Amino acid sequence: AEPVYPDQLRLFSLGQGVCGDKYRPVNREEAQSVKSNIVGMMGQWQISGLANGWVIMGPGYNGEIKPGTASNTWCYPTNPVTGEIPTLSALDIPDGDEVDVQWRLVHDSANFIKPTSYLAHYLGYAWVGGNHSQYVGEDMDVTRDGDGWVIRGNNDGGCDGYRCGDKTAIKVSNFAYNLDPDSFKHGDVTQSDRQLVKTVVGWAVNDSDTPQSGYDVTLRYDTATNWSKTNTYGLSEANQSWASQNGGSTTTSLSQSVRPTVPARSKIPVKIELYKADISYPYEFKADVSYDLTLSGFLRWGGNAWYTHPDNRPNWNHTFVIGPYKDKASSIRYQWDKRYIPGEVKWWDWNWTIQQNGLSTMQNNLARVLRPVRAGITGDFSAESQFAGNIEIGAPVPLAA
Amino acid sequence: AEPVYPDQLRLFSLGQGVCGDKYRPVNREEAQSVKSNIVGMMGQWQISGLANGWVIMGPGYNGEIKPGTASNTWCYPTNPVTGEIPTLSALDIPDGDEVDVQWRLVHDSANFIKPTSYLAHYLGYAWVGGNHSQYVGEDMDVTRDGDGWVIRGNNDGGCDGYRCGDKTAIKVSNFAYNLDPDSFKHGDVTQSDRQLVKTVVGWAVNDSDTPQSGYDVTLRYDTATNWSKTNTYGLSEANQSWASQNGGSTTTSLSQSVRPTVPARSKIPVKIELYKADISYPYEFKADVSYDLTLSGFLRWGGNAWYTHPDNRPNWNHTFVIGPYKDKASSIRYQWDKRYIPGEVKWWDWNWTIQQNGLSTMQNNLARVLRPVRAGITGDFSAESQFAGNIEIGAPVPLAA
Amino acid sequence: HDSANFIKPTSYLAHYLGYAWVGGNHSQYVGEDMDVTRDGDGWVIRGNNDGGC
Amino acid sequence: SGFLRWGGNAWYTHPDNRPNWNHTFVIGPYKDKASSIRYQWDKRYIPGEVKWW
Repeated sequence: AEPVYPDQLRLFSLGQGVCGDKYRPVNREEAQSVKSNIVGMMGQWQISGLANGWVIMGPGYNGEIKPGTASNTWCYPTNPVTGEIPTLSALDIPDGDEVDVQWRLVHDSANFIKPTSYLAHYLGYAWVGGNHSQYVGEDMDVTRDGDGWVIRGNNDGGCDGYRCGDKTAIKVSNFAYNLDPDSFKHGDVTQSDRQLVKTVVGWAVNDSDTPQSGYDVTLRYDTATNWSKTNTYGLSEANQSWASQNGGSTTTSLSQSVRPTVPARSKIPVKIELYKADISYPYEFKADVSYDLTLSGFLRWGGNAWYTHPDNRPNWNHTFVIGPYKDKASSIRYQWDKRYIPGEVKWWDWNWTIQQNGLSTMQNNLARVLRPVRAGITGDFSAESQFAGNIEIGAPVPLAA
Repeated sequence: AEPVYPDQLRLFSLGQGVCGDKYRPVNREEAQSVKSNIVGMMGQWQISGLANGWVIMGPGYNGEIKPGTASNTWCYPTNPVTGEIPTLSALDIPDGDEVDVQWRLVHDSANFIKPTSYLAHYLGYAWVGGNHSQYVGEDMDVTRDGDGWVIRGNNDGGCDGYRCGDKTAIKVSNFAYNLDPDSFKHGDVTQSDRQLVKTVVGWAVNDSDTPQSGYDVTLRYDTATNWSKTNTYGLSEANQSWASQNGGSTTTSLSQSVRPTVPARSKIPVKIELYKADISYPYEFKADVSYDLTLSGFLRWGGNAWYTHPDNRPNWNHTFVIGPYKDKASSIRYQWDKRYIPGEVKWWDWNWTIQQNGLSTMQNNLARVLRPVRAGITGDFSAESQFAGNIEIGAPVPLAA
Repeated sequence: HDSANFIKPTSYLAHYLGYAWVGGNHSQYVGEDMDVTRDGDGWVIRGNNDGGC
Repeated sequence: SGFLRWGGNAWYTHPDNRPNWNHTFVIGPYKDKASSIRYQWDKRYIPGEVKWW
């Protein structure tokens, strides 16, 4: 048939048939996804009209579904629903230095840290918000590590509840750029040093009345490192012996050559040079910002969507990747595919979060979280001992044939 | 919102609202950068109107910021400011030999050593200036090391203060050239010696009535060095044994070949020669000069911008790179990005230097330091055992098909 | 866990060295306020870090 | 492990400001200067080799 979206199912006490206005009765096929999952909607001894001659039994009957009829029919509105996070409008970030850009994203209060922290609560974390008031995720404070940013409200003054302080945190990890091909300014290029590696100088002549083809000359330079690792076995601590090894190696190589075409009856001077040293460019370009999200412990007991929520009480850490990826558990949009169908979630019960916070609640907030970040990156580039060189074909000297 | 530039913040005793003419009240967002940093502008028990229902508490309250109102409102002029070092006008250096050029840069008194040494003082160094008078950085004297230049005023005659002599120094390190593509004269090329490596002589003929393609002949020469390094383990000082190795190697290679196209019905003589030995060119070209700056100890106690200025008293060495690079701490322009926003400076408190010397003071002097050096480099080039060779296609002999 | 001939000593070292420390339920410098926990490999001792202060 | 109160010094070129420290001591025969205690103790009193740690 066609998968059902759990929170659209409804139970009616209409005896048998259809319900509401468009709510068709649930079939034996759907029962596969209904199994287990739906039990949260009924009591131990609560049985219910699956339909088509079937009744769902509750926990007291070990969750079995048997033939027969009841008066509590489960029905489903037979209408398509928004099974995805709504249109990610857009985010306009002003141009600036890469880290300056990071700051503006990080500090965009209600449009950034707000809904993020709201999820933390919805998700199942405990101390979400600073020492100021009773609002979820409000008054978070921000600091920075050279390799990331940390959101964590002030830990001073007033403090109550179970465990004083021990606040949860939102950390900004790595990030990347959807370097939009429509724009990219490469700036001036230089080197910052010198070191001669090797050169070659020579020439070729055409002692004929016809133009010739290539006078190929190549200058090449290779580097390599090796990695050996051998284990051997003699007398168990003998004659028969073992030796085994894991490698291996890596190399780099740089060539460069001329393919000059001397004109009839002439001499051509040729030079190739190879150096090594530092290089630098400046950017600048516009791109969509990809954003990594890290959440720290600890969990709110009794309000966790994580499957293992039957027990324990605290430090559950996890990261997400905010962008167009399918890196399993890190993809929030991917996770919606587990709301319906499989028990193979490999993460958390999103249906639980729906019945706790409301579908539209999170539905909206998730868009606030996931929408694209459009920005212009200013700044530059530098690198250590890279390679550099040049090739030239000098002017012809009218003397040969 | 939009980062604030610390030294533009002002406190007014106007109760509540706005200040001056355009000074808007500071928001809760800005408070993140205000935190810690701003404390230097107030006393232990000094509290102040953050605004929007918030008050900043001083050191006596452990630096917390709480809800409420005061009469000391912090405001900000809501106008964009020159958050960078001003236009680097230009510097006209006359053409001369590379080292001759270095001399002119080094000895350009008021336009070079002056503002540099002024920074040394502003920066936080102690004995800045020679034994002559009471002026900062005046009467510095210059000497030279084959690999760099040293600025250091005479150490004789009059001398007082804490520690006699022990002057600070300004050293000129490496430098590089923005070889502007608009000009580059390659001069005459020669070798300074000979040594035959290997040659090959031969020929090819066309015994048909049609022109042929390539008669490829290649002469190749390779060199290589190896690097082995193995550690092994027997009886802990046994049967089971370990061996591990780090590599690796490097090679150089030089080819060269002919791709001659013999005309129908003929004979072509071919020769390829390979030699090794010294080579030389002369330049000459114009370029922008990149300049490395090294400062020696020792620090002026009580007047240091370096974060660790709460204690100790002397030898703090550090280098800068004067040019378009992002090599972290060595980039003065990059450093301005830490004046505002992060506590993650990884260097010195530039805001401290502003409140001590004046913004416009340093603002101007930094340009005097960082402006481009335009110059023409005269001189030449030499190198040891490089490779050299030649290729020739001799005149055709009318005899084949 | 004995701590009387171990921590009440050690904690004085900490304080004497000049480390920031208070005990959840005590105004004393001595490590009276604390208990023993573990990370399997070794052990950790901490003064509650509960209650207001 | 933790933060320095204000004054104090276990192995640092102090005075300092208000940061952490996080280092160890070896209570044993292992003669290793940076964590010896007894060595450190026996040395300062002789030349002032080290700072106020």
